[PDB]
Amino acid sequence: GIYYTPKIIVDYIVKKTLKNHDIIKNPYPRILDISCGCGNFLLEVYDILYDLFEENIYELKKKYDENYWTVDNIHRHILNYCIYGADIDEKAISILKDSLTNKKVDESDIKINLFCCDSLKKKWRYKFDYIVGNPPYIGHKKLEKKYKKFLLEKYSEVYKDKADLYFCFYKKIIDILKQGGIGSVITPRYFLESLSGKDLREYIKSNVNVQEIVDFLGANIFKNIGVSSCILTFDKKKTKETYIDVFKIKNEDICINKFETLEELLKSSKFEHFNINQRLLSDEWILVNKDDETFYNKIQEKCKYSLEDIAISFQGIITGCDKAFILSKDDVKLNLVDDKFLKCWIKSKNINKYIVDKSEYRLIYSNDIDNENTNKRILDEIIGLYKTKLENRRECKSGIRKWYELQWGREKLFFERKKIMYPYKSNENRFAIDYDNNFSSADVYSFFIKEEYLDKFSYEYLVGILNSSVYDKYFKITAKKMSKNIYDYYPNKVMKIRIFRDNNYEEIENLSKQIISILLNKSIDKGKVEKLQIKMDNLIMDSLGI
DNA sequence: TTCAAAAAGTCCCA
DNA sequence: ATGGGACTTTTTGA
Ligand SMILES: OC[C@H]1O[C@@H](n2cnc3c(N[C@@H]4CCc5ccccc54)ncnc32)[C@H](O)[C@@H]1O
Ligand SMILES: [K+]
Ligand SMILES: [K+]
Repeated sequence: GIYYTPKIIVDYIVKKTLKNHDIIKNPYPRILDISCGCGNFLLEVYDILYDLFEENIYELKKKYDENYWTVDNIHRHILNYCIYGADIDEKAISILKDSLTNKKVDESDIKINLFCCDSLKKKWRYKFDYIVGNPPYIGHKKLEKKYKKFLLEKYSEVYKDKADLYFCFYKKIIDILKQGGIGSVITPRYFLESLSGKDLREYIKSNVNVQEIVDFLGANIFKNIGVSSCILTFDKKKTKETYIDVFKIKNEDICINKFETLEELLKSSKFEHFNINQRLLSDEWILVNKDDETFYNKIQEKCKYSLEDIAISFQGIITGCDKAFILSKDDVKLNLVDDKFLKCWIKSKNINKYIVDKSEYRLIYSNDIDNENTNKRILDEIIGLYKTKLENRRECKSGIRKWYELQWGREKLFFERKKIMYPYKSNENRFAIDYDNNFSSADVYSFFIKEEYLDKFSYEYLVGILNSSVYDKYFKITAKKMSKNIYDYYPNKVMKIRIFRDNNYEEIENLSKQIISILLNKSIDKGKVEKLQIKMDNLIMDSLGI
């Protein structure tokens, strides 16, 4: 339940909020960690504060109560007035209390402002100058359902649907940050692009000035943790310019301890820096350099259609228990299943550019099983081996589905037709024409072209441009970066891809057909495909004027 | 009735 | 062991 932030990042975040604090003008800064754990951030805040007071102790002594400002009194003053922390874990607070106490070697006891509580429910009696830390990340599946009711009712401005718990910590931190205060936190990066984070992005943009965003993309910041990180620094200062510094990593393979400090890494060639006008952020935050922005805007202005305009999108089958319904095509159990019940089944790894690998699995479309007495053998010997787990699906407990039915079987006729399929998570654009009525789970998305757009766009033309290097770069500008070399390819962004028709349509389509013809050969010469792709990329770059 | 989003991913190996 | 790569289920709110 407790996660250790790397020391190099903790030091950076504390320095970010405190390095320019005028301790002479305000010797009572309130610094808060809203989920402080064992005190990774707060113990470093202590050290930074102690040097700050000690370096200026005589100036404080002269300006203020000279009996109060002595070096021997710095420890007590820091704990009474400056350091605040809250965490749900009682043991961690106890350890942090000891660590703060042991900063100096009984006299009258010193009150330490540490609270064991739910920070999202605490009645905070005052605002804070500086707020730092690493909040909990809990998504919609791992969050207890009784708690979501409170979040949906009290944090509705940032928390709906598939939002994350750390959205609410952003809201709490902002709300209790003083005027002129500064906050700096490390959270997942996904809210920067995700559909769920739209409301949170709106809340940040209109309530604070975002000073800086450090985007680590798919780098592994937390050892043995499958998460992708970013650092946000923001303030409530009266400013006029409100430009954001964006530091975006260039190589996801770096080990974070390259230098003694993080700011050395940010200035190095391992990162790129650029500025974004906060006032120009739409509901989407497009955080790219001027070359990429110029590139993105050209494509948007040139393309008159989007995929959503011309296509019908849908998510794949969700059986609710794949082991009950999915069998290898050579499994002897399939002799028990009438072939009218069997569908070809593919995984995301089966989707290549332009074409799908031949399927090795079969789906039992159990929705078409009329009743339990007529296909008893299928139920008793195949599906019923998982009857307990099948019965625990939500729609079976409510009686909407029979225990042997697919949870979300969708419409068969959507799959049993010519269509385009693509993996839900990939390192690159992989859009394939499906000729074989393939079904799939939710790791593969599909679409088909609307009837009224068939005479403007063909499937062969679409996989041509969509698989091109231009469109690979174009999609990744705004795509959701998930983990190292993985982007989400979900309809909420894939269907926003814009497309064009011009004089190059026929040659692009013809090149795509040549590629498809070679790829479907037995003795395929993969080499010529790459040359045809290079030729097609040139046509597309000519078409879009890049 | 029934859509689609969600990585403190998950699991394996050298 | 740890770090790094291949690959991706079904729960869930709306
Ligand atoms: O993971 C980083 C650190 O965050 C701490 N942490 C976790 N959840 C909280 C929290 N409220 C949450 C909101 C949802 C909920 C439900 C039940 C109980 C608590 C809470 N408030 C303060 N600290 C909290 C952990 O202990 C860890 O050291
Ligand atoms: K004085
Ligand atoms: K990562």
